[PDB]
Amino acid sequence: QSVGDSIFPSLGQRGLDVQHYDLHLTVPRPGEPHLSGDVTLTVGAREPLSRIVLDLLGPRVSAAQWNGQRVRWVQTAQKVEVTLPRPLRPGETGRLRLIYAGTPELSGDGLPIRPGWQNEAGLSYSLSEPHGTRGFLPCNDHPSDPATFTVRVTVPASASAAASGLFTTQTERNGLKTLTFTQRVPVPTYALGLIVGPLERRTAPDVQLGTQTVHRRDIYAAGLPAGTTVPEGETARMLRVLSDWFGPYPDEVYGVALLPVRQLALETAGLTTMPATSNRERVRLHELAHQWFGDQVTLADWADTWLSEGFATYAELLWAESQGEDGQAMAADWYARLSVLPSRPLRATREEEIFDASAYFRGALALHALRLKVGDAAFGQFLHSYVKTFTGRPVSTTALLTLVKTQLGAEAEQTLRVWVEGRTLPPLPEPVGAP
Ligand SMILES: N[C@@H](Cc1ccc(O)cc1)C(=O)O
Ligand code: NA
Ligand SMILES: [Zn+2]
Repeated sequence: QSVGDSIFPSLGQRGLDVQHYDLHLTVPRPGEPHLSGDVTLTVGAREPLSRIVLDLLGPRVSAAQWNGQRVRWVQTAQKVEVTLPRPLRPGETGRLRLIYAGTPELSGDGLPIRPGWQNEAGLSYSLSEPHGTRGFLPCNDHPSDPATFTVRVTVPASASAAASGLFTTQTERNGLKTLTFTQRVPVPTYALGLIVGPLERRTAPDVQLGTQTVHRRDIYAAGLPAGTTVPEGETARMLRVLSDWFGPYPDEVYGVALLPVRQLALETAGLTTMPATSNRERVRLHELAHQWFGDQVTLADWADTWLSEGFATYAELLWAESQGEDGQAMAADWYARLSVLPSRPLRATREEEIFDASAYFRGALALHALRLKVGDAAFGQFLHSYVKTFTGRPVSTTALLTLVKTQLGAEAEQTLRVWVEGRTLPPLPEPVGAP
């Protein structure tokens, strides 16, 4: 029935393939949680579905339509359940439209944050990893089912808005502004950035990555601390370093939305949600790395968060070396940090664990061990192939190990496996060197 996630066993619907969310969100008073929504989901299926079952937590649906037609629906617990006139079968699509309104609820965990629709200091914004997007959007709230997004945000004329995707039009009537954003590459629900309140959009010159053009804009909310910046030149340099390692940047634009709040940063798509207290070079790199690892390559199961966070963390070492710093010393710093902490196999079994130090640093050292085993050329080739292999296909730890085995051989697979499996922390991975 549900996606069957090992950590959050009730989220999502088995076999559902949401392909596009067309969301019109209306936020009457930014900074206060009440809101209203008009969303049309374009949905397909991997198995015959007699119902469409979406996650929703807080708001109440008041109307539903299927292909422009009246349809049976019920809202029960944390789900909206839509009974179809006939089964939705693979290869077909339909349009499910839902009208809803009310107060998004924050999930209260274990987790670093209470994810969902945040409200503070005149700002409302999504910070919804892992499973908070369902607070303000009826959705298949699981990273195994990424989708494209077109968002129209209606706000009072004194406010502005920013969502993931390129900004096109802003219209205004009766004291209300409506802004349209189009996210054209599919990302998990939690990677939908959406911020309303006092903010300004600021463009920077395009970045050229060979034949690929990446547009540049950052969001600056009002009231940022003195010195809250995106240093000139930095984002282009990080885009070059990381894309040279991972393959083409997956999106049409990149930037950060700087918020005067105190909170973790989140890799929302092409527009990282960046509270000022997290605004550091290494964090900016890390969140950009997640545009590949997490947003493009998405998780089959939340137990495997290390494939996002370990890879994003390892990107910080790749960045550090590109800036002339000693990568092995950084790996040693990761190890020293872990050597006084409990360790675990990389596949998490508890919600407490999915963003813990093992997911970030034990996962990063796993990739360090692999890299030192196969050499830098093979390792960079492997990362390119990894991103291509799990584009349009959610990744798992088993699938990674299979790819390493076939691409890099059984010895490379065993090197990664000792880091993946095993309750005790392995020794620090160190260069072979001459005999
Ligand atoms: N994904 C963030 C951490 C985070 C986790 C959950 C959140 O809701 C927000 C942020 C990172 O890259 O470290
Ligand atoms: Na999908
Ligand atoms: Zn991360």
